[PDB]
Amino acid sequence: GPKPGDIFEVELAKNDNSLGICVTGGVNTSVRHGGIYVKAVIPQGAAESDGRIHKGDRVLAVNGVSLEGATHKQAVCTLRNTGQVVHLLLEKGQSPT
Ligand SMILES: *CC(=O)Nc1ccc(/N=N/c2ccc(NC(=O)C*)c(S(=O)(=O)O)c2)cc1S(=O)(=O)O
Repeated sequence: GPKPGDIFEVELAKNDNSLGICVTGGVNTSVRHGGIYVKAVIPQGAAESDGRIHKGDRVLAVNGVSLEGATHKQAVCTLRNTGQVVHLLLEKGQSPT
């Protein structure tokens, strides 16, 4: 799989055009790599069931848009204003940085 600090792309179906995942960080605030960290993944959802996502990993860009520096609210707004499948780069947030 992707190594710690390795950038990987994943495609996830937003599932019934609505997702409702959660995040934290963004504005380079307290969280280690300043990124959006996946604060919570709902179970039974696309993110969980597809397994391209887990808590602790961080989102880099959403649909191309460099999301780093974007706020935690803007993070999810950006995940909303996607198409059917969400293309978004993650970086492993396992890395104790
Ligand atoms: C999921 C969780 O634990 N916390 C959470 C979830 C969602 C939000 N804010 N969502 C949101 C969605 C859309 C927009 N604007 C658009 O036009 C796309 C906004 S904004 O306008 O406020 O940027 C926000 C917040 C939170 S929080 O953890 O309570 O911040």
